[PDB]
Amino acid sequence: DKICIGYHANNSTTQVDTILEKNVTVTHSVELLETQKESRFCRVLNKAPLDLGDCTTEGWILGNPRCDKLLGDRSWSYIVERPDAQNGICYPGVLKEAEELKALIGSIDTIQRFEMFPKSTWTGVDTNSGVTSACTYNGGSSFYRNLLWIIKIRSDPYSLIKGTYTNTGSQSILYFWGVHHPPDDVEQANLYGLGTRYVRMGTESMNFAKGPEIADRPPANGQRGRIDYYWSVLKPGETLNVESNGNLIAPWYAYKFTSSRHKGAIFRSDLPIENCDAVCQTLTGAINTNKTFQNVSPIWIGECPKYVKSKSLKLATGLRNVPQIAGFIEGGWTGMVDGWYGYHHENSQGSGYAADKESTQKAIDGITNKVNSIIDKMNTQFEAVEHEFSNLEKRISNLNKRMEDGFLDVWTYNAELLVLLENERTLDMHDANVKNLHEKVKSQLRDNAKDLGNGCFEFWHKCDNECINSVKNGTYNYPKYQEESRLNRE
Amino acid sequence: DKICIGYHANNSTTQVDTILEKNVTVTHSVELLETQKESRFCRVLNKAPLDLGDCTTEGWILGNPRCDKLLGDRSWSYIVERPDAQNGICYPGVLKEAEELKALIGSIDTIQRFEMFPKSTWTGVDTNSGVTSACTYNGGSSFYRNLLWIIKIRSDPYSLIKGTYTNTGSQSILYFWGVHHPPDDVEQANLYGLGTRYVRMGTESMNFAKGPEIADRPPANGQRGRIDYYWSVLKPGETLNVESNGNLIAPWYAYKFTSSRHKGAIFRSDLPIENCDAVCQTLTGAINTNKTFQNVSPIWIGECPKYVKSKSLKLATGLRNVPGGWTGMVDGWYGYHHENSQGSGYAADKESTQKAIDGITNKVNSIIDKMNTQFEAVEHEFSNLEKRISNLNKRMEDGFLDVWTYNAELLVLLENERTLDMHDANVKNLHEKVKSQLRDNAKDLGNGCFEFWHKCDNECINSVKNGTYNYPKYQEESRLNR
Amino acid sequence: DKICIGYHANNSTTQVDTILEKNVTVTHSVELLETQKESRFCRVLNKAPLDLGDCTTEGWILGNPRCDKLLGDRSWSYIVERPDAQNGICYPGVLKEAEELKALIGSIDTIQRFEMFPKSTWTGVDTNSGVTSACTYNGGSSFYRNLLWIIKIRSDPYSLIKGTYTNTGSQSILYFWGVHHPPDDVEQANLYGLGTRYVRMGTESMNFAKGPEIADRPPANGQRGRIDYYWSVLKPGETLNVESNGNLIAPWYAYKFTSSRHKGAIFRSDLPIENCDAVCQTLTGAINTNKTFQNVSPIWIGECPKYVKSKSLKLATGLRNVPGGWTGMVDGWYGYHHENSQGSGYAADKESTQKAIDGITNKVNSIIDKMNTQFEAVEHEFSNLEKRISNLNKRMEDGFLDVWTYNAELLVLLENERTLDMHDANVKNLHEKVKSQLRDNAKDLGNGCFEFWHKCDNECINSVKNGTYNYPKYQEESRLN
Ligand SMILES: *[C@@H]1O[C@H](CO)[C@@H](O[C@@H]2O[C@H](CO)[C@@H](O)[C@H](O)[C@H]2NC(C)=O)[C@H](O)[C@H]1NC(C)=O
Ligand SMILES: *[C@@H]1O[C@H](CO)[C@@H](O)[C@H](O)[C@H]1NC(C)=O
Ligand SMILES: *[C@@H]1O[C@H](CO)[C@@H](O)[C@H](O)[C@H]1NC(C)=O
Ligand SMILES: *[C@@H]1O[C@H](CO)[C@@H](O)[C@H](O)[C@H]1NC(C)=O
Ligand SMILES: *[C@@H]1O[C@H](CO)[C@@H](O)[C@H](O)[C@H]1NC(C)=O
Repeated sequence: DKICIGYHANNSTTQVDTILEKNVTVTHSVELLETQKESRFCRVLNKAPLDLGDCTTEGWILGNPRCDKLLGDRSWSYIVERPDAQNGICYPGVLKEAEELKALIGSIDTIQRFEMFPKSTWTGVDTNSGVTSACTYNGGSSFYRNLLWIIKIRSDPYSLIKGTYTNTGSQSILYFWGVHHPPDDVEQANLYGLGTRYVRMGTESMNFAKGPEIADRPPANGQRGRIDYYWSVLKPGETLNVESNGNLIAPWYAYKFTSSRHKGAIFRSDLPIENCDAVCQTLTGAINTNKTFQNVSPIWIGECPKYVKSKSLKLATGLRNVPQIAGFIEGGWTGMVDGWYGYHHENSQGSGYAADKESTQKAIDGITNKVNSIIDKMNTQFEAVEHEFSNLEKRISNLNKRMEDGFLDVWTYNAELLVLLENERTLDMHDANVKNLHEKVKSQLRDNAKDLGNGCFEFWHKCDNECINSVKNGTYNYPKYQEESRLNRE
Repeated sequence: DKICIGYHANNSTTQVDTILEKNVTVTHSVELLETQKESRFCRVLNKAPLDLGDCTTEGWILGNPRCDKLLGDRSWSYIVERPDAQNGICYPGVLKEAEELKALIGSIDTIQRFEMFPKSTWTGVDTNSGVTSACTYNGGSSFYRNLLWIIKIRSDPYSLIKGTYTNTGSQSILYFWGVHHPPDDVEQANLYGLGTRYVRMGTESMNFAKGPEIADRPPANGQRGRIDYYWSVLKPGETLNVESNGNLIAPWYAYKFTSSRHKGAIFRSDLPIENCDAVCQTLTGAINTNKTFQNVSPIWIGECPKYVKSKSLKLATGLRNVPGGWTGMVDGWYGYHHENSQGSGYAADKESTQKAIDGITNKVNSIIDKMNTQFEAVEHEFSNLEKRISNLNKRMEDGFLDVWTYNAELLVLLENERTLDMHDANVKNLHEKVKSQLRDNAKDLGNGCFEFWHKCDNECINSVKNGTYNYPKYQEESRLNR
Repeated sequence: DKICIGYHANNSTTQVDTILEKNVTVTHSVELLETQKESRFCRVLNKAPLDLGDCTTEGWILGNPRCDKLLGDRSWSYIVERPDAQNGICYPGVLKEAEELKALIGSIDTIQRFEMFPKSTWTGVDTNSGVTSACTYNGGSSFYRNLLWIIKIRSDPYSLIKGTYTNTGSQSILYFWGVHHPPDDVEQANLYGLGTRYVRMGTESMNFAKGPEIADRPPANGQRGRIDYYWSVLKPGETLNVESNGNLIAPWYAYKFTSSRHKGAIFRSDLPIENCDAVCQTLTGAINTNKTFQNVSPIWIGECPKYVKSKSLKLATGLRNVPGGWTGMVDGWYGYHHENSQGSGYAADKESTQKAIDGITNKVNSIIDKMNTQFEAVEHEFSNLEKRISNLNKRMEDGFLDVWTYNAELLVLLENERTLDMHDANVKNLHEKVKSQLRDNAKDLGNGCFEFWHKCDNECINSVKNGTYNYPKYQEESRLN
C-alpha cells in the first residue's frame, strides 16, 4: 500500500534557457518576442500612407512636373519614398535646410495646395518662359509647379516687382522660393539685367535679402546655372512681402498644413502599399501581435512592441518536462493531466492519479502574475527616428546613432537577462512546491510508513480511499494505525 | 508541556507588491520614493535665485529699459523667468544663437556691468537719436541700455567709425551688438547712406562682417525695420575692434562674468521665491528628503534624488503580517512560545532575528548605494530649425527615464519576493533545529509546536533554545508515557 | 561508527559581496573587471597610428611648413595629436567647420597628396611672393604647402584668373582654400586692387562666392590681416572650377583619400607609440584581456570590453570558505567523511559537485554573453557655440555609463547571493538523503554527522552514497543497542 508525490509531464518539446542550464525542456512556455511581419505598408488609424512613386520628397513638395500624380491636397499617416526615385530637384542647386524640412514634413498630417502668388502679381516681366530641359514634362522643357521662374521681356528692362500675401487662416503655410545664379554675366544680362540685383522676402519674423552669386561651374543635369532653393513657414496672421528686380524664383503655389496629433515618418522602402490595416507599422512591415517585444525593426509608427536584437525570449510557465510506479525523484507523470502537482495512490480499491487543486492553483496564479508583471514593466518603447543629416552633420548623426544603439543594447540586455533569471526562479518554485506536498505527507505519517527515498511512501498498514483522502486534506490520524503499524515495522 | 516556533505580527496595514502577488500586508516597510515638495524657490548653497519679474532673459541681458529693476551687478544660484514676462526684445528682430546664449547664462554665477564703448568712441555721427517707440521708458521712446543705435548727422556723411576695447582682467566678458536692417533704400539713405555698408567686429579669435539686408516687411511692434542682435565673449587678454560705416548697433555696456562651479538653470515658473534653503531645488519646488528616488521633477539644481515615473516604490523590510503570526512576540521577528509549570511566554531568537535584520538593512543600503547617481535632464532650448536635435534630446531624456523607472520598479518587486521567502525559511530552520533535537521525546502536532512527553522546566526549555538539549536524560521518562 | 556530510574549504582569502552581506570569504572567485593597461599606443589591425609630433591636425593637413615630417602620403589606424603641439594655423583666421573636418579625418585611413592646381594655372599674377612671417620655415617667411597665396604683379592689374580640376578617380578628394581679408584698403590695393573683388569656387554640388571683408583687427601672430579657410570634398566624377580677381588663397595640393572600414579616432595624448599590437586600444593605453568589463577608459578603437566606473566586479564561483568546512576534502565541493574499522577518509559526491560546477560555469558564460556589447563614447569636438549638443553628448555618455555600471554592480551582488544559497541547499540535500535512508538505525547528533547504531563496512558506507542502503538488514542489530 502506497502514496506518491509527483508532478505533471507531457509531450511538449519546447525549450527555455536559465542562468544555470540551457536547452531545458518544459511543459508550458510563452514566447514573448514577435518575429513575424507582413511585408507591406498598411493604413494606420484608418489613414493611408502617401506613396511618392518615382518622386522624392523634394520633387513632390516643390512640384517637379513629373510628379503630377501627387499634385494637390493630400493627407497621410506616413510617407513612403521609394529608394530609387528619380524625380527630385531637377534643376541643379541646393535646398537650404533640407533635413529640417523633412522633419517638418514628417510631422505633417494634411496639406492643401493653393495659389499664393498668381502670375499677374508680377508686372512688366515674363511669367511664361520660365522653363528648362532639366525639368521635363512629356519630353518638353518645363519647371516646378510650385515655383515661378520669372525673366525679363526681351525689349524691356526687368522692372521692380512686388507681391504680398497674408495668412488670414489658423493653419500655418509652407512655401518655397529661390534665387537663380547664372554661370556668367552674359546670361545674367540676358535674363535679368546688369547692375545690382536682389531678391527680398519679408515677414513679421523672417528677413531675406540676397543677390546672384555668379560663377562658372560645371554642368549638372545639363545646366551650368544653379538655384538656391529656400523654404519657410508663414505663421497664422503673418504677412509676406516679396520684392525683386532680378533672379527671383518666386513662390507660386504653397501649402496650408496641419500638424499630426500622432508620430509620423518618412519610410524609404520598396515594399508594396496594400489595402490593409495595422496597429503597428514598421519600416519593414506590419505587425499584428499581443506580444510585448519585437525583433522586426526599430522604426515604426502606430503602437508597436519594444524592439530588441534577440532571436527569442522564451519564458517558462510550466515545469521541467521529464517523463519515464514512483514519485517525483525519478521524474514526471504523463498520467497526471489534472494539474501540475499531485498524488498517485495504490490500495486494494485500485490505484490512480489526482492533482492537488490548491497548490496547483497558487502556482498558476503566481506565474500568471509574473508574466503580467513583466508585460507591464516592459510597456514602454524607445523610438528610433529616421531623421536625416547632411554631410556636414557627421557628429550629430553619430551622436544619434550611438544613442539609438545604446538604448537598444540596454533593452536587449534587460529583456534577455530577465528571462534567464526568472526562468530559473520559476523552475525552482516548482521543485519547492513539490517538496512541500511531500513534506506535508511525511510529517503526517511519521513512522507509520517508509520513505523509500523515492517520492513515495509505503504504508506499514492498510490505507483505504477514506484514509488516503484524509492524507490529502491534511487530517490523517497517526494513532489509529500506530499499533497495526509497529507490529509490521518490527 | 510544550514549545512553539512562530513569527512576529503587529497592527500594520501597509502593503507591498512582489513579482508573484500583490497587495501583501507586511509588518514593516520603507517607501523609497519621495513625492512631496514645497511649491516655492529657495536658496541653494546659500545663494538666492534671480527673479526676472516682468522681463525675459533677453530683455534682462540686452537691457530693455523697462527692466531697470535688474540693471547692474547681479549674482545667483539659478534664474527664474516668469512665463508671462512681457519685456524682452522690444525692437523687432532676431537674437542670433539665442539658445546658446541661454545655455551660457545658465552657467554663469555673477555678472558685473560696465561701459565698454562710451558714446565719445564714435566720432562724426549722431550718438543721441537712437531711440524707438517700440522700446518705451516712462511713455517716451527709448532703447536697450546695453546697446547704442548710431545714425548719421543729417548734414554729414556717416564717416568710417572705429572703436577698440581690451579685456585686461581675468574674467571673460559677455557683450552684444546688432545690425539694423531698414525696410527700404530711402530709410537706409536717410539714416546711414547709400553704397556698400558694413558692420565689422574683430578679435584675436573671432571675426564678423555683415551688411544691411534691406527688405519690405510688415510691421512688428509698430516697426517695419529690424535688428539682428548678436552676442559674443571677449576672453581675458583679447581685444575687440569695431569698424563700421553704417547700420551698426554698437555695444555700449557689457558684462564681466564668472562661471559657476555648480550646475545652474533657468526655470520658467510662476512659483514664489521665498526666504528658505533647499538641498534639492526642482523646477516644480524644493525637496527635503533622505529618500533616494523622487517623482516630482526631472529638472533641478542642487543634490536631488533620481527622478522616476513611479507613484510608489514600497520595499518590504518585515514579515508577512498575519495575526499565523504572534502579536504577542514583540521581542523580535522569529522565536518561541513555551508552556510548563513555571508559567508560559514568548521570546525571540536573538541570533536569527539579528542575522535577518542585518541582511535586510544591508539590502536597503545596497539599493540606496547603487541608485546613488542621477541622470540630469536640462532645459536647454531649440529653435524651430533644430527640430532634429530637439527630438534627439527628448528621446534621450525619456530613454533614461524609462530605463531607470523600469530598473527601480522591477528591483522592488523582485527583492520583495526574496525578502518574504527569506522569512519563511528562517522560521522553518528554527522549527527544524528543535525537531532534530527532541526526536521522539516529543510529539510534532503538525502545527509548529511540540508537546513534550516529559516535564520540561525553564532550564530544559533554555537548553533547547541554546541547542544543547540532552535527549538521553529524558528518554526513559519519555518512552514510557507511550 | 559514523558518516558526515560536509563541504570544501581551502586557504583562499578572496572576498566578494552580496546584497545581504559584505566581505564574505570564498573558496573560488573570478574578477570580471580589467583594470590593467599598457601605457602606450600600439598598432590596430596591423596599422600604426600617425604621430603628429609638434603639429596639430590642422597644421598637418593644411601643410604648415614646420610640419614637413608629415608631408605626403600617409596611412593610419588612428591619429595621435600631442597636447602641447604648437604648429597649426599660423596665419591667423578661422577654419570653417573645423570640428566636422576632424570627424572626417578621423574616419579616413589613407591619403595621397598630389598637386591639384599648379602655379602655372594662374596667369598674369604673382605666384611666388605668397609668404608670411607668421608661417616660418627655417627662420624665413613661408606659407602652407597645400595653399597658394596669389597676389598681383606690382606693375600690372590682377587679371581674372581661372582654373579647373576633374576628379577622374574613384577616391574622394579633400582640398582647401581661403579668402584673404586685409586690414585696410591700402593693403587691399597693394596686393589685389580696388573695386569689387571675388573668390568663386564651383562644383556639380557646391557653390561658393565671397569677397574681402576688410577691417582693422588686432594683430594675431603679428598680423592684422586674416584668412577665412575653407575645406571640401570633391567627389569622384566631379569637377571644380575656380575663378577670382583677388583675395584668393588657392588650393595647391590636395589629398585623394579612402574611408576606413573601421572606427577611427584622434587621441590627444602624450603616451609613447611603440612596436606592439593591440586588440583593444584606449586613449589611456592598450588592453589585452579576456575579461568583459574594464575601468580604464571609455574611449577606444579596436575591440574593447565595456567601460564601467567600478573598482572591481568579483563574482563568487565557489563556497563560503569557513575552515564548518573541510580543508581535507579536496576531491570536490560537497561530500562525505566516514569512519569504520577499515579506516576513515573524505570523498566528494561527484554527481552533485559536477551539477553545481556546470551551473556556475554556465552562469559566468551567460553573464559574459549578455555583457558582450559596448557603448562607445567618442571624442568629437564642439565649438564654443555648440555648448548644447556638447552637453547633450556628455549627459548621454554619462547616462549609459551609469546604467551599465549599475547593471554590472547590481548583477554581481544579486548572483553572488544566489550562488552561495545554492551551495547551502546542495549540502542540505545530501544530508537529508542520508537521514531519510538510516531512520533510527543511526543517531543524528544535530551536527551534520550520523553515528551508526551498528557496524558499517566500506560496502555499507558506499551503499549509503549510491542511495541503496537496506535498513532492515541492520535493524535488528540496531534495536539491540
Ligand atoms: C528575428 O528573429 C527571427 C527568428 O527568431 C529571425 O528569423 C529567422 O531567421 C532564420 C535565419 O535566417 C530563418 O532561416 C528563419 O526562417 C527565421 N525564423 C522565423 C520564425 O521567421 C529574424 O531574422 C529576426 N529578424 C531580424 C530583422 O533580424
Ligand atoms: C489592490 O488594492 C487596491 C486598493 O489599494 C485596489 O484598487 C486594487 O484593485 C487591488 N488589486 C488587486 C489585484 O486585488
Ligand atoms: C507622484 O508624483 C506625482 C507627480 O506627477 C503626484 O501627482 C503623485 O501624487 C505621486 N504619487 C504618489 C503615490 O504619491
Ligand atoms: C570590509 O569592510 C570594511 C569597512 O566596513 C573595510 O574597511 C575593509 O577594507 C573591507 N574589506 C575588504 C577586503 O574590502
Ligand atoms: C580602476 O580600478 C582600480 C582598482 O581595481 C584602481 O586601482 C583604479 O584607480 C581605477 N582606474 C580609474 C581610471 O579610475
